[PDB]
Amino acid sequence: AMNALVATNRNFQRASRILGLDSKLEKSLLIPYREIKVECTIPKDDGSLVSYVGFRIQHDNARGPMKGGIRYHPEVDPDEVNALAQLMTWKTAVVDIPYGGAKGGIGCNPKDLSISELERLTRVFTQKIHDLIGIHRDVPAPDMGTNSQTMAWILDEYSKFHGHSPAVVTGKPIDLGGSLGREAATGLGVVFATEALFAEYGKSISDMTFAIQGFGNVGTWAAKAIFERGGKVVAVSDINGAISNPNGIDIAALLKHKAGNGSLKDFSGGDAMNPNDLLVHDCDVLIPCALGGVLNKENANDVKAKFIIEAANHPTDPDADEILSKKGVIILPDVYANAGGVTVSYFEWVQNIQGFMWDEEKVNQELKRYMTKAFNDIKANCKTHNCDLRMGAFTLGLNRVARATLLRGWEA
Amino acid sequence: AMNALVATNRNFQRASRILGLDSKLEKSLLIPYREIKVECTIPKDDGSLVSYVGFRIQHDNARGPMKGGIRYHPEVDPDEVNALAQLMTWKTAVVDIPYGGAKGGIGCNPKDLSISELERLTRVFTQKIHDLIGIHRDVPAPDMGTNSQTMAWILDEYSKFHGHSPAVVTGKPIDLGGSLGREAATGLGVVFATEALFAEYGKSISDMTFAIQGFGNVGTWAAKAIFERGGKVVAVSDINGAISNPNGIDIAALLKHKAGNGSLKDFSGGDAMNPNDLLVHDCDVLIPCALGGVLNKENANDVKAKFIIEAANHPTDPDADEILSKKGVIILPDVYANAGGVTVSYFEWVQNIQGFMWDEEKVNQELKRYMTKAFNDIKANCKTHNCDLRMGAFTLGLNRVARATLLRGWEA
Amino acid sequence: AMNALVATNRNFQRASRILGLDSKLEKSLLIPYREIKVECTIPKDDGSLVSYVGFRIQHDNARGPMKGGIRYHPEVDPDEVNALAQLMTWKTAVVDIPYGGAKGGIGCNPKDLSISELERLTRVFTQKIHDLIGIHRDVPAPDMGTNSQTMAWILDEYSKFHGHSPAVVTGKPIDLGGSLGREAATGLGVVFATEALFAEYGKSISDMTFAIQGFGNVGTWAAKAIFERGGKVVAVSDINGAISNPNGIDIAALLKHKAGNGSLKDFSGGDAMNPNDLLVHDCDVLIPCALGGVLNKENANDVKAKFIIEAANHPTDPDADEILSKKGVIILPDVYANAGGVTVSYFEWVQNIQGFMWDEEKVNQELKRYMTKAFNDIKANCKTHNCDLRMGAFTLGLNRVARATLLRGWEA
Amino acid sequence: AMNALVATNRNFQRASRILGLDSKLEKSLLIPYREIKVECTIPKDDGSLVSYVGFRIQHDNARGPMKGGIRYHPEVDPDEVNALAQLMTWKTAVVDIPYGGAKGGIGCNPKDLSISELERLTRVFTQKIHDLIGIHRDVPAPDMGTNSQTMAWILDEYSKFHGHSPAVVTGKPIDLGGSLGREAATGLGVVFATEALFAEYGKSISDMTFAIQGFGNVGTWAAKAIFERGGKVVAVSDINGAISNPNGIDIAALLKHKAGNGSLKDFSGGDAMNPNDLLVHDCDVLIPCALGGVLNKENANDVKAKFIIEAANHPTDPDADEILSKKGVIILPDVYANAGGVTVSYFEWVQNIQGFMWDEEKVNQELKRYMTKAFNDIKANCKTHNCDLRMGAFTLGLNRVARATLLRGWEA
Ligand SMILES: NC(=O)c1ccc[n+]([C@@H]2O[C@H](COP(=O)([O-])OP(=O)(O)OC[C@H]3O[C@@H](n4cnc5c(N)ncnc54)[C@H](O)[C@@H]3O)[C@@H](O)[C@H]2O)c1
Ligand SMILES: NC(=O)c1ccc[n+]([C@@H]2O[C@H](COP(=O)([O-])OP(=O)(O)OC[C@H]3O[C@@H](n4cnc5c(N)ncnc54)[C@H](O)[C@@H]3O)[C@@H](O)[C@H]2O)c1
Ligand SMILES: NC(=O)c1ccc[n+]([C@@H]2O[C@H](COP(=O)([O-])OP(=O)(O)OC[C@H]3O[C@@H](n4cnc5c(N)ncnc54)[C@H](O)[C@@H]3O)[C@@H](O)[C@H]2O)c1
Ligand SMILES: NC(=O)c1ccc[n+]([C@@H]2O[C@H](COP(=O)([O-])OP(=O)(O)OC[C@H]3O[C@@H](n4cnc5c(N)ncnc54)[C@H](O)[C@@H]3O)[C@@H](O)[C@H]2O)c1
Ligand SMILES: N[C@](O)(CCC(=O)O)C(=O)O
Ligand SMILES: N[C@](O)(CCC(=O)O)C(=O)O
Ligand SMILES: N[C@](O)(CCC(=O)O)C(=O)O
Ligand SMILES: N[C@](O)(CCC(=O)O)C(=O)O
Ligand SMILES: [Ca+2]
Ligand SMILES: [Ca+2]
Ligand SMILES: [Ca+2]
Ligand SMILES: [Ca+2]
Ligand code: NA
Repeated sequence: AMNALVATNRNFQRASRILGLDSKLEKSLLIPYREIKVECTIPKDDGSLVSYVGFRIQHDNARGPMKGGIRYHPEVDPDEVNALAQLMTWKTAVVDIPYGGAKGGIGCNPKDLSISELERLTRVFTQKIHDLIGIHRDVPAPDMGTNSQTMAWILDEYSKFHGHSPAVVTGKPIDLGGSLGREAATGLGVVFATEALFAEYGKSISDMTFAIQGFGNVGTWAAKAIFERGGKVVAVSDINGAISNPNGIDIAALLKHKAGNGSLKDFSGGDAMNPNDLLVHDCDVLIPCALGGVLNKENANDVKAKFIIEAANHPTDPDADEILSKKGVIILPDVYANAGGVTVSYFEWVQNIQGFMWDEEKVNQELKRYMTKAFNDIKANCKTHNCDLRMGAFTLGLNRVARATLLRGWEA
Repeated sequence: AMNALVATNRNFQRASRILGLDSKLEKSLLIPYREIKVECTIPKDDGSLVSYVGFRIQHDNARGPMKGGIRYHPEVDPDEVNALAQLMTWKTAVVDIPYGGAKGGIGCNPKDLSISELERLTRVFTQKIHDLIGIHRDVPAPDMGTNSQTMAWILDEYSKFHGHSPAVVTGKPIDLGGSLGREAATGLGVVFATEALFAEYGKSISDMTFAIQGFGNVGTWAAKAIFERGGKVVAVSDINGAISNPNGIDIAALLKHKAGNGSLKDFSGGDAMNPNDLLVHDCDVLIPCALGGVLNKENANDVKAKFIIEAANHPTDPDADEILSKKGVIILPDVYANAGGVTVSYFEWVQNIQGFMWDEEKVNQELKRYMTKAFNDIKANCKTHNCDLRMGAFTLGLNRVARATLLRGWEA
Repeated sequence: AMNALVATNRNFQRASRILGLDSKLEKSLLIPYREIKVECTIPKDDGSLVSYVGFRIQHDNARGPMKGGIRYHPEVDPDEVNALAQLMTWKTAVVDIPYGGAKGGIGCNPKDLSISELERLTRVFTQKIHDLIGIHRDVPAPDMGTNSQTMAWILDEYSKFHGHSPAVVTGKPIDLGGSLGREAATGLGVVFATEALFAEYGKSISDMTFAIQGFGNVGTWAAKAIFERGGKVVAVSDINGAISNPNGIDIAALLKHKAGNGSLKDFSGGDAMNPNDLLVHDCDVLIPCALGGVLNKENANDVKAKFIIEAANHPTDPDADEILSKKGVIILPDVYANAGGVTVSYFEWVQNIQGFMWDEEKVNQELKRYMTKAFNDIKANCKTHNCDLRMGAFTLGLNRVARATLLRGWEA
Repeated sequence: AMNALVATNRNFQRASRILGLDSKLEKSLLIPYREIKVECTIPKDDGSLVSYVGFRIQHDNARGPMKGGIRYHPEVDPDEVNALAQLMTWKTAVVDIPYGGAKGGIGCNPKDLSISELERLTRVFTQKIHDLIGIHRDVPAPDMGTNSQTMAWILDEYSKFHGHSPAVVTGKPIDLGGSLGREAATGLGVVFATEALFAEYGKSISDMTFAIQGFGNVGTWAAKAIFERGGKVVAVSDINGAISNPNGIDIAALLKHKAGNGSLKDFSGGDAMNPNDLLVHDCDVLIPCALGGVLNKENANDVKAKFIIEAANHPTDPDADEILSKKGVIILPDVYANAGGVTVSYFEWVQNIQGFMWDEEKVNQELKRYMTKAFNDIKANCKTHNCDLRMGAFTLGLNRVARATLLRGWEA
């Protein structure tokens, strides 16, 4: 793959030149507000020590408290967390929620840690960054390798230092102040975004076949919402294998099978498939829901889809963007399509601060309102600048951050 | 009387066994988070010193900031405040408001103190606990022997240490950020709770006679709400005496007489009664609205009511529960029936942190909604466990607190 | 044994009557500033939970930050910690160090917990009281069942909440800011106190035989300091056994045996004896160095010593005091004789605050100066009030605290 | 040449291996406590923006508040700051002052910036890190490109956020709480260290010729102190040129020349010299006083000196260590030889806490005592481990840091 931060900076530079941003402002907007790397050392269950480095990149807070998840994944590194944090700054601005961008992570493999070890690691990480995050400062959330239980531990340990602070972290369990709809939000939002795009062509999800890479929090709920809107999901992969069915996979049955600890390749309602063949599978629509950088100069020519919906963060690098453009492929960008998560996190934060929770229908209605407005704004920018969808979104968010930055000023 | 904490712990033990709680979880849930006892010394108006001991027992905060009133009464002691604080943990969970449980108090008799002395004592108590309470930590309120003027002093003294903090205490005067409906909330909620129970029997308040022990914040508004629904209030007592009328007392006239500094025994619309005969008075419904432990093994066999509505905290001890069960008496438990006060306190707190107030119709509609949902949940819980109303409520709240506790976890 | 707080309060009342304190002042001085009880729950090494109640009693801060140790012992309870905290208030005032009194503890048996469990318990206790202690607020230290390693964990955990705070706790390891001389300070000060007393009779430590109950931090260093000054230590006990030698035990050899995990009853340089006979052993001087209340009305009549030096806190109850007085026994009281520990803790705190350390010769020279001045002040007070040594010291401390209290005043 | 952090980590691994440190302890000690990178953007005098990245690497605080300077230099980058911060941890431990290690910097070139721009940049950097530093947390100081005026601005800006905090930074101007002797301290300590080393051969500074690379705060005061001890300084260089005199340079005259804005090349008391030939000059003693890594695999074979005194931080990489060892060259390591600056910074910090300032002789005599004891400790370590001087110092410091770390423990 191309370096994640090289890739994201190329997109940033391209969006800057479209806006004609002042080069000094551009440099400021590139540099993160604050990068934090902390030692995270815990005792394992047997008493022996293990040490990790935890990252929290606080990229920009011009538009509000910083926002973005925490990734537990062995390939977490500073370039990846910096790219993801920068993308959070643009994404929060695309959907126009009052947040800036941050991201955190620990280079561990959760499969290799017991649940008590994962809890200790999460608490120690929180101890090491508690003074640098906060309800109006920087509010984490899940990402790959973390979930609502992880967020419970963050809330619990943070609150020892600062009092009960439900709004310090989102994606919480419902019974600890979480929001109805947040578990499903990213996948649902991907489908709202996809519906909005397809309507421009006079088409619907039910007209299309879909291939999905990754089957975790994003991939499961995306697949479910696609299936319920009549889409034909013809292939699904995850880290362990994959399953295909040209007639469409019964996603309801597939999810039930997964919840029983079944593996994709063993699902009886399709054919086991090599997961290394997922991205080049025949389909109308490809939805990467796992790692970034997976569409690159080596495989972009072999993509068969006419639409790519970026549910994962930065699945497509700029070399692939160019190849896929010349192939006639249309790419709905991450900073729009996957923003349902952070948008419903904003609603969770609002409910916590207000001391009163919303029903799930109100959460999703507001989510759809935000995704609809953002798409209309992206459309208008694409027309103004005669640019592609990625740049329509990137320039929309970049300009909103630039405006707030310029209003705040530069004197000491 | 039975020791209050022995009594309340016996009920906790019984509810824990119905739920099959793990014994180590049970032990943690019994132990208070933090017990605080502080010297409170003031100059009296003549300059001489008096020293009191103030309490704030913080029992459990798994479900949110702790909540519970402050009692000024001569029998305030550690066991009583611990029992009350534990009941707040279950009560907040029964009505499903995002609070844990706490309680405070001072062993004094307010009638013996001037209004300037009460103010000094209140401000000194606040000075001694300010660092332990807070909007998102522990939020007091009135109880026996305190009122909205007490809360105004707490607010005012607390705000010297932390800035304007209206949400630090509830039961405030309207002109200092209090909620419409809060003064009447506990007594009105008692009547909503009672109507909900009686509907299960195809009966209304207007079918019944009522005897009420105590005639302060809870007893007055309960009596008023009963009277306005056609209930016959045939006996009322307070510390100083009692009055009866088997035809029903004109509660509007009784309240006017009280407001004029009249004594119950002197009311011309009834007959003076020995207050010691109140609990055993001939009535359909007995509502204790004063001290706890007043129904016990020595008088329970003499109760004539078929319903007991626990407006007071813990008026019936476990020995009396058994005796009254064998008499066919139905007891609507404190942790449900009197939760209207803490419920509207939640609404007050919400109005304060949100910086915007509600009208009284909204307050009371939501109070009714919360009291109805809780009763319906208690009923279902009774069916699930084939248990009495007390255990239906106690297990409902205990289970919710256990669920939050287990999510939060145990590592340091 | 008499209740520890009943015993200590009887002494307080006796001293108050000697001074003629105003009854309202007296009542205020008795009541603790703040009593704290906190849940302390940890996972054991096998993951199962254990729950303890931790105590910090903050008795009085009129003269400065509160000071006193943390006891891990199965008989720790509120009465014991209240008595100990009150004694620290008088003791700090007897030696005229600028501290008030406090004490903490957990009712546990350290021998039944692994070293990792003891660390987690210590860290959780610190998390539960961190907001209540502080360099200028309340500074803990060791007591029975805790040591410098315990203090290292308190320092380390506290510093996560408040930054590096070496002066928040004393008795630290040298490599974490501890003071030279602090490990030996209580036993050495016992010897300085004893030498001051014996000079009044024209006697030396080398003239006397000694029996010592307890052989931990206080007993080992006391025995060593006596041995090195030619005193004959004829009996030593601990919780598992006892050893005697009428010619004097070779304490250097006894300590080496202890350091090799030997038991007292097995030491080859004496005869085994029943530890239940230690306090009635023939000797000139009896030094209790373990639990309180061990000299009581059931054994005081059989004591054979002419001098009792109270190294332990409150080893002699007031019934035993009277019996022993009538036997001609002279008792050098705890609040003077064992104050070397807290005095060198003061020096440790000063060194930490000043940022540089003293050598051991300077520590011990200053310790001797403090113990000499205190004894001279005690003698003077005994002459003024024609009272015994205990009351001379107790009234000296109580009067100093009363002075500071009256200067601070009582208005809000 | 070699990467600064690769180099320093090789030395750490070598010292770890000598000590036999467990791999899990070794890994923890390598990882910094906290790495911080912050945007520092200011308006230039003409109003146009410039943006820099500022660093504060907090490597280890086991032994106390972290300590280390701030470098303004165009080659400042994360690897350099990390290496320097790690060296501060070992250095502080070598001289046995109660500090851990940190370092900061900004990748600017001060010659580019006006004095008002340098002030704004320093103040903005302070605004960005004030929450990270503090009297008992992390105390900065000068380094390359900064001076006492830089420290005045840090103090002034920091104090807006936290009140007057003289001890938050050392190297301050004398008129704002600085210490006499601090300006000259690093160079004077270099000479104390050198005198101690040469005494092991029965030789003195006055027996040797010297070449000095760098002529700033370290190089000028090192040159002056060597000159005043009869040393023959035959060559001196800085960034702009160099000067040699085989008969010895009149350093007093050279320092007046420099104070007159003269360049080394113009000095009439010498012959101008290519500065690229400084390190290979014909001398007995080479003293690097500028950048790190200047002695490497490319030029170590060409060094003619028989002694290298490391005044600069990490002037010699491990490839050159091996080459020079083979040529019989003795290298006195940075973590010992240049520790006079941080030692007198410790004295400055103590004076600020004490509230009174020492005379210069007291400072320098105490500095000499610290440098003499450290050298004796190093020699003992070399003998114990049969290792070179660098490892004698590195293991002495590393062991002290390990010991404090192990005392503190690992549970959360
Ligand atoms: N969770 C959110 O709220 C959210 C929001 C927006 C975007 N995202 C992005 O969506 C992506 C997925 O996050 P998630 O929350 O679903 O993570 P998750 O940990 O819940 O699941 C990740 C899934 O990807 C699979 N996967 C991992 N490596 C793979 C590989 N090499 N090939 C195929 N499958 C692989 C895993 O097996 C699993 O099915 C990430 O890029 C994340 O940053 C997440
Ligand atoms: N106020 C609230 O919001 C609230 C909420 C829930 C439950 N409660 C409980 O309701 C009960 C009453 O509290 P309140 O707020 O009305 O107190 P209050 O001080 O306003 O009134 C107390 C009343 O009880 C009477 N009383 C006291 N001792 C009595 C005795 N021995 N016999 C008869 N009457 C006696 C007093 O004379 C007075 O009429 C208490 O158990 C309290 O904990 C109060
Ligand atoms: N450590 C201090 O600085 C300090 C200061 C002043 C006073 N004190 C008091 O000194 C006494 C001893 O404290 P320590 O620090 O030496 O404790 P420690 O835990 O170091 O040692 C306690 C000793 O007492 C023995 N002991 C326990 N129960 C016993 C029993 N039933 N019979 C005989 N011996 C028994 C133990 O076996 C052990 O030898 C306590 O009263 C303590 O409060 C301690
Ligand atoms: N200042 C202190 O207290 C202190 C303490 C210990 C060690 N050090 C180390 O000493 C070294 C010098 O620091 P300083 O305070 O003297 O810095 P400074 O900014 O005062 O002076 C640096 C000097 O080095 C010269 N120089 C720069 N680049 C050069 C090059 N390529 N070749 C030759 N000369 C060059 C400059 O011209 C100037 O003479 C650094 O490694 C620093 O980390 C400084
Ligand atoms: N996974 C996310 O970080 C979610 C962030 C949030 O909910 O705050 C994302 O990539 O958007
Ligand atoms: N009196 C109460 O404590 C009410 C508490 C509140 O309103 O917060 C009660 O007993 O419920
Ligand atoms: N063990 C002590 O509490 C010592 C207290 C201290 O050193 O601060 C005591 O009993 O004096
Ligand atoms: N220049 C230094 O950082 C000294 C810092 C200090 O004086 O604290 C160094 O490299 O030692
Ligand atoms: Ca920026
Ligand atoms: Ca508990
Ligand atoms: Ca008191
Ligand atoms: Ca480390
Ligand atoms: Na274990």
